[PDB]
Amino acid sequence: TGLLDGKRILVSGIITDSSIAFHIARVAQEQGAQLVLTGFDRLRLIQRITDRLPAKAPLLELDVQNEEHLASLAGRVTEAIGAGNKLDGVVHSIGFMPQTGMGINPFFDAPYADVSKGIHISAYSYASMAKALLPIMNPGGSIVGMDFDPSRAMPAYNWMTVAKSALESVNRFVAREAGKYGVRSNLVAAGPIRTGAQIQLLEEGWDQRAPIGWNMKDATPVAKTVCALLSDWLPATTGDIIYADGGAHTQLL
Amino acid sequence: TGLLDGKRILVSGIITDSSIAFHIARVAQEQGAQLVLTGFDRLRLIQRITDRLPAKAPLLELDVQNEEHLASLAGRVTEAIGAGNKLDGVVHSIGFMPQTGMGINPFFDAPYADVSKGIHISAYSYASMAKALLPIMNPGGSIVGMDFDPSRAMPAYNWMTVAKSALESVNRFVAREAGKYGVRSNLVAAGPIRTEEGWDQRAPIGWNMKDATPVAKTVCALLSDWLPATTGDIIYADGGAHTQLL
Amino acid sequence: TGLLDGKRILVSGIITDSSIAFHIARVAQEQGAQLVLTGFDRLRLIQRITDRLPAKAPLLELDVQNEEHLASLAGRVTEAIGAGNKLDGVVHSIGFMPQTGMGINPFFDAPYADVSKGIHISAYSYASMAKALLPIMNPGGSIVGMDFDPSRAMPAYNWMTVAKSALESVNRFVAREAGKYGVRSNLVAAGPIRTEEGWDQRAPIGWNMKDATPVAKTVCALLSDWLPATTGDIIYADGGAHTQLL
Amino acid sequence: TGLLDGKRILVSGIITDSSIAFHIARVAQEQGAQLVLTGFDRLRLIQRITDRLPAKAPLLELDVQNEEHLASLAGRVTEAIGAGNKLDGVVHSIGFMPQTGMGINPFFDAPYADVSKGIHISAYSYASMAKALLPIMNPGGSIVGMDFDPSRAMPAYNWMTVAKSALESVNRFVAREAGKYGVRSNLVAAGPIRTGAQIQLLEEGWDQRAPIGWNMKDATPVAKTVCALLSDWLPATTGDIIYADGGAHTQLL
Ligand SMILES: NC(=O)c1ccc[n+]([C@@H]2O[C@H](COP(=O)([O-])OP(=O)(O)OC[C@H]3O[C@@H](n4cnc5c(N)ncnc54)[C@H](O)[C@@H]3O)[C@@H](O)[C@H]2O)c1
Ligand SMILES: NC(=O)c1ccc[n+]([C@@H]2O[C@H](COP(=O)([O-])OP(=O)(O)OC[C@H]3O[C@@H](n4cnc5c(N)ncnc54)[C@H](O)[C@@H]3O)[C@@H](O)[C@H]2O)c1
Ligand SMILES: NC(=O)c1ccc[n+]([C@@H]2O[C@H](COP(=O)([O-])OP(=O)(O)OC[C@H]3O[C@@H](n4cnc5c(N)ncnc54)[C@H](O)[C@@H]3O)[C@@H](O)[C@H]2O)c1
Ligand SMILES: NC(=O)c1ccc[n+]([C@@H]2O[C@H](COP(=O)([O-])OP(=O)(O)OC[C@H]3O[C@@H](n4cnc5c(N)ncnc54)[C@H](O)[C@@H]3O)[C@@H](O)[C@H]2O)c1
Ligand SMILES: Oc1cc(Cl)ccc1Oc1ccc(Cl)cc1Cl
Ligand SMILES: Oc1cc(Cl)ccc1Oc1ccc(Cl)cc1Cl
Ligand SMILES: Oc1cc(Cl)ccc1Oc1ccc(Cl)cc1Cl
Ligand SMILES: Oc1cc(Cl)ccc1Oc1ccc(Cl)cc1Cl
Repeated sequence: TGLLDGKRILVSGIITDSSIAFHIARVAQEQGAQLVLTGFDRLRLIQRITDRLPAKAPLLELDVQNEEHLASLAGRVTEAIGAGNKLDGVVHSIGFMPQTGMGINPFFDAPYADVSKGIHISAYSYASMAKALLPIMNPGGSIVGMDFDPSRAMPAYNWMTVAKSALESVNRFVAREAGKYGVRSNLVAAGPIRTGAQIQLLEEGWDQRAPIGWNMKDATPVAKTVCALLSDWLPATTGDIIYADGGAHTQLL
Repeated sequence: TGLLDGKRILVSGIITDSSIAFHIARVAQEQGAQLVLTGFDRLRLIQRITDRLPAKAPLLELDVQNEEHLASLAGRVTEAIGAGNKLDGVVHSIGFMPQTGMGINPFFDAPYADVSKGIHISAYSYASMAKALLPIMNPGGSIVGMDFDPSRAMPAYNWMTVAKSALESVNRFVAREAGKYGVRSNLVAAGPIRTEEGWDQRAPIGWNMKDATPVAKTVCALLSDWLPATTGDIIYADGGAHTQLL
Repeated sequence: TGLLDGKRILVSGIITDSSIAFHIARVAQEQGAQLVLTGFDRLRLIQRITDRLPAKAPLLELDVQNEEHLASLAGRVTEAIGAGNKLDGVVHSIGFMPQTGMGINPFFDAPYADVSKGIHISAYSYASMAKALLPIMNPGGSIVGMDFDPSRAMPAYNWMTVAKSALESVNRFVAREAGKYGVRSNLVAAGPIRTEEGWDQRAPIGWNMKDATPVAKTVCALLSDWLPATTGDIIYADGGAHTQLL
Repeated sequence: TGLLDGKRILVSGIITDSSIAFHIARVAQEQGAQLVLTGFDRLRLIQRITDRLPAKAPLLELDVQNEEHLASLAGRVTEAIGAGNKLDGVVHSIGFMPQTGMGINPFFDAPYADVSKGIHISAYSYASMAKALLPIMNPGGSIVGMDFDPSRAMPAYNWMTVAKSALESVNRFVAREAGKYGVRSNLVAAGPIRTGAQIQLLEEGWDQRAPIGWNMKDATPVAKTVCALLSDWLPATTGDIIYADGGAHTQLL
């Protein structure tokens, strides 16, 4: 028997097989979880991608900017898992920031519409997804979104850092809401995962700072962590952040 | 001599004489600073308010959602303080969240359009004001914005809390940029001011919500040369409350 | 199959069946783990308590102030689980502060001798237990100690709070060392357990002080292979309370 | 007129002219502060050291392990500043950890008696000094101790890191006590100050991470910060930590 046996879990954020949500999905199904999956735009592609998953799973469309997608999302899931059934888990692995706000572009050159669009997608959508889905979730359930420690500024990450700080603050509020349904809300703050010279420097220090090391080619440790929060072995943790970063954020040098 | 003697400081955010920015300006002027002041919509009203300060100061219009007010800010400021002169301090004391994402409204019912507008005015504008004014600031200078500790979730504050968390993240990126200019960037996270009961109890030294002067003082401390090694950071002017659980 | 199936786990700190360590052990045994258990002074009494667990387990004496109990611990553990075998988990659920530095006594009136003894038993022993048992642990293993969030000051807890702050600092240094062994080291910061009212109110999911099982579960989660990328860290088993201000 | 005019301030922790407390003393006197100074053992040396200070100041003996020194400390200060006078400021710049617990020695090889002695001197003494001195302090007053950010483990620092975490937790409690007298208690978390290859790496990254840079040969920025807290321009901050580290702790890379 597996970690997530009989639990019905919605996973968003699969675009390729390198996506963190592919591995979360992969590992959740390995542990006996019944998935519903959502995707944004390139649906034809992600049909073939999610076929490379261990088990079959209905695939729905969900642009988190789209207001019709959100209002219909409860009924579409319910149809997909069968009326009378409910979700025990929800995975948010969605994030986007335009290259105007992340990377080489100077922090001060990002226009607000672009920053606004990235904050919409990477932080606010955690609330509106929880809002869509909370009415069709069982007590004991668990919502989990993906994070990248924003405690300190770093190069490149720029406005995506700022989006992740907003996400964290959003997580604490969603938990207030989720808790009235007896449902937990947490973030997994992951280390860098391989989905210019400066960026190599960060990733390098990550493995060096990590007391147990950090392999950027391996997404499984993060998938596992998420399934831990989706399981029942972490039942008194909510509003919170769990770090799957090799322990790097706990070490200065 | 005064704490800010001979320093030129931009003070944004006066709308009333209850405004934190008003007391900051008042104290900065009490301590010898030369101010330039900015105002949003009600210019005539705050002209009447800004006439209540100890000393006179130029009043520029600044709506931080307005791209033309931003790209022209440097030039307008220069004209006020005189060419060749640069600012030594900038006060961001601007916030706004529509009532749809702050108050009695449930946290899930705030439209993005409204939360995006609040985050624009409360967070992103700390960066775009720095962007504008950094070219016209002196080495050793200081940019300070107003904060309310968002490390934990709380009733009512809702998406403004989310705004403040973003500001804190922005402040750390603004100090990256500011440092290229020899300039500092810090936040004062202040207790609740009457522009709560738990706040005063928790505060080891106590907390008066009817007094903004202790907060104004902490801002001025940051605008001076007595905290020259702190940037990207947050000074808590809160009676100590956030250091205490109960 | 069980969560800890086939894993050998040291559980320290049982003195009663109200002890957090008792429920941890009970749950680890419910989930298929093989235990070795340690006890301080009252060995016969906890023999009687440890007979109340689902499955039987060897009971070693361990006073962490005793240097001879430490240097002999590895050898004694090996003898219990059989040579060639190594532990996969270690539970530090030991704390003590004399009443002179925890309770009604004022914070300034605790002698150092008493605070030093409490910090010895509550903090430094997390390191010396790791020091002892690291040589006899398998790669992929996990060391977990018990914590109570000390990030803010609070009445009564006093110098035990200071102990817990030191533990947290020690845990981060223990994970440095543990990592050389492919082993993890983390703290569970738990809510108040009946071995407060504010705690349940703040907890978004609620907090039952009469139930230690949700905390025991979180410990077991850390002893398993489902959090393999977390070390030097703190998991809060507190109903979410510490994420909420009011 | 200066920052600290008419304020009577006790400064501990001068052993040489490179000490952070020499500069705190130096800068406090420059700003019109009336000092009382304490020292540990080598009193003859620190008499000549403190002569190189701008202004004269009574010099008392204070071993913070010594229980007689502490119980007599209020009366000795009072004699030194004149009966009826009181202290407006107190500076704790004391720290020690034996080399068994700090540097090359493996973390696990430090014996508790040594760690216990370093924790006594670097953390517990902040309480017992506040205890000695609080009865002879004016409302509006300020106690300030020296800190080195312990949020994360780093090499070398080892058990001194642990001592500083204890200090921080102690600061939050002293503020509870100090507040009944209307006196603030804060820490200045300073960057590294020049008072093997690995240690050079830390100091280097400090200046690199510091958005405004960090000069390890210059103690004045830290002295200034302390005088800020000793002044009246930070009157609603207590139980707290101020970082004079160039902004380095706010930056990952
Ligand atoms: N990649 C890393 O190093 C790592 C580390 C920490 C955190 N994270 C976070 O994990 C999450 C997924 O990361 P990833 O590396 O797997 O990225 P990915 O590019 O593989 O996946 C991101 C997903 O966001 C989806 N998306 C974008 N806009 C959307 C919209 N408008 N509506 C619905 N979906 C939308 C995309 O379709 C995509 O599947 C992100 O939130 C990311 O910030 C990743
Ligand atoms: N009052 C409190 O308890 C408290 C506590 C902590 C932090 N703060 C912060 O202090 C700052 C000022 O708050 P205050 O209490 O003086 O409130 P206030 O209402 O008096 O000031 C807010 C100011 O922001 C200005 N503003 C709004 N939209 C603007 C725009 N688009 N462009 C330019 N200016 C705009 C307003 O005109 C006003 O002067 C804010 O950042 C607020 O978040 C307040
Ligand atoms: N009860 C709570 O609300 C709570 C909350 C958070 C954290 N904790 C932590 O959980 C851990 C265990 O607490 P508990 O509530 O089960 O209390 P408990 O009194 O049942 O357990 C404390 C244990 O420490 C042992 N101990 C004391 N001195 C020792 C020594 N010198 N050598 C070896 N063992 C020694 C005792 O024998 C006892 O079994 C402690 O670390 C405590 O700080 C407790
Ligand atoms: N040096 C740095 O890079 C730096 C950075 C951060 C924090 N700090 C802290 O600042 C403080 C002073 O540091 P420094 O670099 O000036 O060191 P320093 O060696 O020059 O001064 C340390 C002082 O502690 C005193 N002392 C030791 N044991 C004592 C005792 N038993 N009783 C009374 N006094 C005793 C010594 O006499 C000495 O004057 C320390 O707490 C240190 O940890 C220093
Ligand atoms: O958060 C992240 C952190 C890292 Cl180190 C790498 C990738 C991350 O995730 C993203 C960043 C930007 C955009 Cl547009 C989309 C995604 Cl999915
Ligand atoms: O941050 C704040 C904290 C508190 Cl206790 C009270 C008011 C605050 O600030 C605001 C809240 C909403 C809007 Cl529309 C404008 C401002 Cl200035
Ligand atoms: O950490 C704790 C937190 C709480 Cl709410 C209650 C008890 C705790 O733990 C202790 C306190 C004092 C002693 Cl002598 C022994 C232990 Cl185990
Ligand atoms: O805290 C410190 C931090 C740094 Cl980077 C350098 C020195 C420090 O201070 C000390 C460390 C050990 C001992 Cl025995 C005495 C003192 Cl004064």
